[PDB]
Amino acid sequence: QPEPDMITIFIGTWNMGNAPPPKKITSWFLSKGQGKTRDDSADYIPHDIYVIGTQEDPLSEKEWLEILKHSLQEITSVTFKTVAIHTLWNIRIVVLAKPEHENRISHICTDNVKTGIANTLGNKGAVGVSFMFNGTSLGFVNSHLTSGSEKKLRRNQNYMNILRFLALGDKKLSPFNITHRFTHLFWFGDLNYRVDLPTWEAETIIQKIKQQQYADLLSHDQLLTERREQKVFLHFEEEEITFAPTYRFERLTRDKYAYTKQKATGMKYNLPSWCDRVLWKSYPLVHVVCQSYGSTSDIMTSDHSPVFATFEAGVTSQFVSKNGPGTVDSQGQIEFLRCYATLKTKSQTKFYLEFHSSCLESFVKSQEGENEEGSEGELVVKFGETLPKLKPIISDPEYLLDQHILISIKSSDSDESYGEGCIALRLEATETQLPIYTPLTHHGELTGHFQGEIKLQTSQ
Ligand SMILES: c1ccc(NC[C@@H]2CCNC2)nc1
Repeated sequence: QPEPDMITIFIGTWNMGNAPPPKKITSWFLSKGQGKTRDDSADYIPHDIYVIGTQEDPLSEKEWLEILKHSLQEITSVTFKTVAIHTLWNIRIVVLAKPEHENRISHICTDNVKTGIANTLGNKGAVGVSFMFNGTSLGFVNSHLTSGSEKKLRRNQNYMNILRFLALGDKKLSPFNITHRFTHLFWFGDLNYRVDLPTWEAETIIQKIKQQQYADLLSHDQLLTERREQKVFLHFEEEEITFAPTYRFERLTRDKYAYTKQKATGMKYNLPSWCDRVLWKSYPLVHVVCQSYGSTSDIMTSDHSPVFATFEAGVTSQFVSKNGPGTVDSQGQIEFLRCYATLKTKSQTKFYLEFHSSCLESFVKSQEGENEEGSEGELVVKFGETLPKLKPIISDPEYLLDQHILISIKSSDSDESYGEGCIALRLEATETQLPIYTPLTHHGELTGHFQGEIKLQTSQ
């Protein structure tokens, strides 16, 4: 049986509003309702991996696992295997996979982050799961961020705390947060960003939703506007939204948005909003295609509607040669020419690089670069032709061209990363000098750039 080069992944996010689900939730897993929906001809085809994120989930892990597995069984006639389940308070993630994948999945990690201090520590945060699927790392984060139209800055702070402190993936990648540890990272949940229009406009907003005219509402969606201004989710993607706002509904119908201030809302308005979202970030030049993004219309136990997203995701096989793993393939090398880092830091320390990749036996430390002053104020750290020659474990170009190099630029004084980025080895040519580029981030904020040239030698 050949190993796959593609898999399909289902992502669901549902704020269940502390209520048990209805008896049938199959529309969710079938990507049926409003938005970008899945073709009827695919209904019997199982996804490879189903990742279910809930918020305000009132069920025990056992109760929810039984509903999920039963649902998938009814749709597909496949008994899914549980990869992982992790719950923080009422925030939960479930990962289910087809039984044929059981021995393709390894290195399963789970973690949680609690957001806020004192007052604000008590029910918001994130859960996550990572694992390897053959040669591909996959990470999944379900977050329930701070509620309320006037707390977008809190939400952005919650996001930064989650991507700093959630401990998933390979712990040897010590300079790197979850935004660099995975071939494919999916981040979803009740992100709680709102449509930021005046309260008085509530009935007008409802009118626009009934006409399926979302453009003037999405232009005021706080997640899109905060993303635009590089305040949150830098370098993440989201598929175009073509479904009605998923919050806040009257229960047991979808005919009514419940937006008016009530004692039960802390006297806050809940204008109709896209609270419930799926975003992703994949390494450069890896195949990832969103094939559905929408909301269900027939699941009405909560004041939110479930959201679905599905993806085609490129995967690679575990590689064994006569040489690596356990030695170098002398036929392989990665050389960096004319490289320099441009940093936003005001500090004056020396910097060195670390190169991390699963194509190396272990990470590689460079010599210190030479600091110069940029024309517009900046620190430029020059490496020239001084960077070490990297010695991959396998030289086969069908392996090596699928790999990536993670780069950290570190202070010599503190050994603290000032910036992290990623370079694809999916080059237009081998044995040829070609431009390379990555932005550098730290704690998910832009801190600079790394650019230069690469020269990759493979066995071909
Ligand atoms: C908010 C922020 C950005 C954005 N598109 C630009 C990205 C550039 C790389 N892919 C899309 N859209 C909304």
